[PDB]
Amino acid sequence: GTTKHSKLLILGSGPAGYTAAVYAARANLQPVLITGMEKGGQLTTTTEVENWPGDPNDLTGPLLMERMHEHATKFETEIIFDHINKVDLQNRPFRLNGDNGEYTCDALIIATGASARYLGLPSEEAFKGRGVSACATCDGFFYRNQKVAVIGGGNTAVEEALYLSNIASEVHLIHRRDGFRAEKILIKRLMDKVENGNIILHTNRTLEEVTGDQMGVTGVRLRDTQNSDNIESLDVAGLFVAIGHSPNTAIFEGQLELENGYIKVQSGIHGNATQTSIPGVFAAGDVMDHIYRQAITSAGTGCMAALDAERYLDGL
Amino acid sequence: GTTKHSKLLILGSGPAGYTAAVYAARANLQPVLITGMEKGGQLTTTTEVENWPGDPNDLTGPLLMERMHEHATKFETEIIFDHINKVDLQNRPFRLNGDNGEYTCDALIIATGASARYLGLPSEEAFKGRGVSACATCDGFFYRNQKVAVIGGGNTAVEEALYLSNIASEVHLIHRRDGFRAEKILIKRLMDKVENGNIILHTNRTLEEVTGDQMGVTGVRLRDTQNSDNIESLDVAGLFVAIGHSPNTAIFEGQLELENGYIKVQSGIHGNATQTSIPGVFAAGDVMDHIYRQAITSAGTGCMAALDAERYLDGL
Ligand SMILES: Cc1cc2nc3c(=O)[nH]c(=O)nc-3n(C[C@H](O)[C@H](O)[C@H](O)COP(=O)(O)OP(=O)(O)OC[C@H]3O[C@@H](n4cnc5c(N)ncnc54)[C@H](O)[C@@H]3O)c2cc1C
Ligand SMILES: Cc1cc2nc3c(=O)[nH]c(=O)nc-3n(C[C@H](O)[C@H](O)[C@H](O)COP(=O)(O)OP(=O)(O)OC[C@H]3O[C@@H](n4cnc5c(N)ncnc54)[C@H](O)[C@@H]3O)c2cc1C
Repeated sequence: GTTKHSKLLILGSGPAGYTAAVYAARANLQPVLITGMEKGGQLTTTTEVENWPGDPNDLTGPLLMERMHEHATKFETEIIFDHINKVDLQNRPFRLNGDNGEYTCDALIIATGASARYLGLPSEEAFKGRGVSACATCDGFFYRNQKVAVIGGGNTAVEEALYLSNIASEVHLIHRRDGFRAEKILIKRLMDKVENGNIILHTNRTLEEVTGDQMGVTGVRLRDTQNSDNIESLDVAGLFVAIGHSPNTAIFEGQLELENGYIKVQSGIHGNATQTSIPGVFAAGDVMDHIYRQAITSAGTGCMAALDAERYLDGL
Repeated sequence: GTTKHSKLLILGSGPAGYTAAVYAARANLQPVLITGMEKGGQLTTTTEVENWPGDPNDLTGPLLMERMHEHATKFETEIIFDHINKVDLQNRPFRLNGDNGEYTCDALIIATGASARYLGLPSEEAFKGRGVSACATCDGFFYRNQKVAVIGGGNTAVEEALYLSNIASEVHLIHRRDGFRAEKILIKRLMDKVENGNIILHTNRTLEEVTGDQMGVTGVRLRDTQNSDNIESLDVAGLFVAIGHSPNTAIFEGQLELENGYIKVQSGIHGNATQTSIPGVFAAGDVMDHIYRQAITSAGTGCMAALDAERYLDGL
């Protein structure tokens, strides 16, 4: 096997990885970026994007990522198609083992993301990008003054339902259990919106099917209750599956400090904000952010990571 | 006078103000944005921008800001051309006095920036955007393998000279004093680059003139020493005036916690990262960031501020 050394190595080809690559390349660091299996990241799984600032019309997730790829290669970023399966971050240089070889580096930017999970239903698969969504902040404004359904039982699902009730005419929260596995302040606000307004609760229901026409989702078929096969039918314009994200950090367990699988960074207002618990290793994007989860915040921390990496590499 | 109330008010029309406006508008908050005197912010004072991610070619600062304005107005952001001169943030709703009236709001996003200072020389005025720059991270890659001059004596100037020595063939640091008003770790690294390389020091010199041709800067004329009018002439491709920034926060003194004029935010990885010392008041952009100072990091915190504001306005 081969062993390639780089001063700076970037893991991930989503908005955080690519912005860190254009800032590192314009700092004359000659960055090497490893793409992972999902070349272009999570945005290649969506259709229209209208909250990337400065792109009012006609943008899709694939088109933004094609442009980001162009930007990085313009500044001669070395892009390798490989995926990392093992890491040693306790010796110098850091050693990373991929499928096509070994990589060592003096500084590392981890931008591996936190991918959305779906239900696995064929009717859900059918309507992705045309009515089924996994991000309410992203797509909730398309369903303004319309009926919407959210499915899930954790913190994310109550958060998405709560955000959506200020946009949609009504929100239908669907869950298998007879209660939510969410935060105290979230369930207080939820029950206030249930009693004095917008959110219709649907506990002890499971999602059987996503129905729709040629243009998209028009309904959702539910079933069960506490002992009976009741079956409900709901007229809805969009479904927001909110069952959780999977931070891509199993490879870092026992190496870096994690917080529910998310990489813990230093943060703060005094610099070196993207540094993880190991000096020389930095993180950017959704892998270190479980609150905002946007392409613009991922590009912002990607930039911070490249400048923190440059300052580290120069003894500051 | 008029007194207009808004649920959410945004101050500033730079990248942070406009991104907070598109995220607030797509959250159905109907944001009101007040532009300030400098409509479009600091980026309207520069020429080519090639580190806004996903825009590899043909972008200028004015064009990005024209597009951001379009994006905000597409989502019906109410834009007011006015400037705030007095503020009361200790009573509810917050009261802000402008030149064309009074404004009250339930949540406030401050995105007023930190403007760069120049020397005030007519020859410097002449070459702005074509050889004279105030941001080395921004424009340093255009002067790769070329000679460059930085003028200033504080932390910023030593930081800019240090960053530039990895790009430029040589860096000429110019200062009036016989020493730098900078950090301990910065001056150690500076003196290492002075002795073993790239940085040529020019203490007890002042800048008399910026010379150049039709395409841009080709030189710099210096004068003085400790008792003598020596006059040096330097062949250089770019001048980086690094004498400091002015956070636009005089209006907030005694109201919010400041740190060398920069608004202190909560930061962190657990949400509500842009909140200042007052609940309901948030900050984004260069006004709260003295480390990275980029349009992409300003747009990223603009987004965080709008989502923090939305969560605040909804009792979370
Ligand atoms: C349905 C949906 C719609 C969305 N719509 C929007 C929208 O309209 N606007 C918006 O702002 N945001 C949107 N988002 C959120 C946005 O997709 C994410 O915030 C953003 O993509 C995160 O960027 P990232 O670079 O952190 O990670 P990701 O884009 O997740 O990319 C992670 C990268 O890391 C690589 N990687 C993973 N593991 C390894 C490994 N072991 N070795 C090497 N590489 C590895 C992957 O292959 C991938 O390239 C949406 C998300 C979803 C799921
Ligand atoms: C010479 C130069 C070149 C640069 N080039 C680049 C580049 O290539 N790429 C890059 O990423 N970054 C670049 N930058 C940095 C970039 O300009 C800033 O990071 C960014 O503009 C900051 O955005 P902001 O929204 O925080 O504030 P600003 O853009 O500074 O805008 C502040 C806004 O607040 C308003 N305001 C101020 N006071 C008041 C008040 N009292 N009432 C109401 N409104 C008020 C102002 O009118 C203005 O609209 C450059 C900077 C300079 C100076």
